[PDB]
Amino acid sequence: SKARVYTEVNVIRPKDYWDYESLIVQWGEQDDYEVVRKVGRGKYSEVFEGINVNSKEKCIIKILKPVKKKKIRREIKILQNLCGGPNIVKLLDVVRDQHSKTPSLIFEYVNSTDFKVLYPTLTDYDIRYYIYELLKALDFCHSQGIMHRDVKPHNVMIDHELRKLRLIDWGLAEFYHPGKEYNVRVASRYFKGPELLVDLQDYDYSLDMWSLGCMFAGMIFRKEPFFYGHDNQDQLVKIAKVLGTDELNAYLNKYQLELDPQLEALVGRHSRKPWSKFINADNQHLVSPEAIDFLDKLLRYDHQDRLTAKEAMAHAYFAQVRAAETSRMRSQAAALE
Ligand SMILES: O=P(O)(O)O[C@H]1[C@H](OP(=O)(O)O)[C@@H](OP(=O)(O)O)[C@H](OP(=O)(O)O)[C@@H](OP(=O)(O)O)[C@H]1OP(=O)(O)O
Ligand SMILES: [Cl-]
Ligand SMILES: [Cl-]
Ligand code: NA
Ligand code: NA
Ligand code: NA
Ligand code: NA
Repeated sequence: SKARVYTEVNVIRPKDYWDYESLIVQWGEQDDYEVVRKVGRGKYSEVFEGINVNSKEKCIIKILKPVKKKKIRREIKILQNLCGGPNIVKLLDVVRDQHSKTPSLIFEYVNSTDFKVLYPTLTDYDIRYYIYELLKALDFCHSQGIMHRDVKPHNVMIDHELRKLRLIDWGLAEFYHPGKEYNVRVASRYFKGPELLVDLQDYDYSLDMWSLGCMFAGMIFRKEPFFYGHDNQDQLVKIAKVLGTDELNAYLNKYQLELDPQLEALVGRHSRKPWSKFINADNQHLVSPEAIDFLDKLLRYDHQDRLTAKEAMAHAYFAQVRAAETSRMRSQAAALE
């Protein structure tokens, strides 16, 4: 298997671009940034709100807990390659405790609510807008040869007042090289794609589109998580109880995969359920025909058959969002002129 798009990015660009393990980190002055208060509760790192000592502009400080030195360089290299991209969190500096070399990542300040806490309050239209803005980030990083591999509500930070969205936490992100077999121990359980659950290791950018589909389903159907598995095996069961096992078997047969008998026993056999099954009077206002067609084209076993980020942005579901952005920019230009 090879990606349908952006296949050759890392063949066109030089070794220095994707060879993170050889990264030369020009660290900054740790003294330039002062921590203010803790925030994050994670096992990979600790997050603090901070300030630049001089400019006094706020910032986010992410101290990377003990991890393979290679995981530190991977996250920094990816953040550097994506720096400046649409809706990518902006890495401003990297410093380290100059006696233990414990790295800290300095990001732009993110005055945001978490997607998980925000979307229950959002209108149909604002869900389209923020999904669209998230697609902009994913198309950009895919176009730069990078898979995020941990798309989920916690990693989407939104300042709803300013309508700004940022895709954060690039600690699991990886460079896409065609033909390469990757570790499947990525993404969070509820957002893991079937490829991870059946051990299809030569996956690609389309993994992120499955995860986006899971988020989207949970939002428009007001069911969080949409696929609520109790472990990685049950996660595939929960998917198969919606998408059906015929399409699963066709997918396994196409990529010459076999499930362990223990897992096949749990999956059993299940009919495909129509997306309308999840519509109720309480989520009806979020589930248009266009939403279902869009969702149906994301949540497919076959990663090759899912929409790319670019194709997703072009779906009719975002027709009004696209018209708003076209109009906004044309007006901004005239105001400047
Ligand atoms: O089988 P192990 O002895 O545990 O080695 C593995 C394995 O490396 P090999 O391919 O050399 O067997 C993983 O490689 P991939 O599955 O990614 O090809 C690698 O994956 P990551 O480095 O991406 O995590 C993983 O690393 P981790 O230590 O995080 O499990 C690493 O383990 P070691 O570095 O300890 O050998
Ligand atoms: Cl999933
Ligand atoms: Cl894709
Ligand atoms: Na900021
Ligand atoms: Na925030
Ligand atoms: Na797949
Ligand atoms: Na309703």
